[PDB]
Amino acid sequence: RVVLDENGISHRSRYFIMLCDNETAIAHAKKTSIWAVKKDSSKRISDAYKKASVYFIFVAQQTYNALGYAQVVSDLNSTELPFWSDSSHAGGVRIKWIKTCNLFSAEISEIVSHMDHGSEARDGMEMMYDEGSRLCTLINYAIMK
Repeated sequence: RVVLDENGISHRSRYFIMLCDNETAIAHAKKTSIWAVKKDSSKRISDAYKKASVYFIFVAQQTYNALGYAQVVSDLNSTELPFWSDSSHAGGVRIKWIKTCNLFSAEISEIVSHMDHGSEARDGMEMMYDEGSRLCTLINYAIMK
């Protein structure tokens, strides 16, 4: 159906988690459709942009609240960083919001708790295709209730 690589990652659709820890960054992302990418995870995300459709799934760090998801629609850019970015960031990306929300789902939370091969998710991790598609479905289902 969807053909995966040896990592359980899709060739076409690739999903990274963004663990957000202040309301001011996420609110600004939601108005201006920009996000900043950590140097830590920047090489892998930038290479994913060049080969596949890339998606960021936004979750609150303290609570694991679903904040939404978006498609990344521009490559890494050091000049176009949002105001909240410190030196932990490589550059900005333009995004295209698909869903925005602010809510807690236990199913969503469970996936985020186990995302790092059974451990809690690390900011800017790539996840498996199955986790990505499941999280996007759960957000949609949660919003429509």
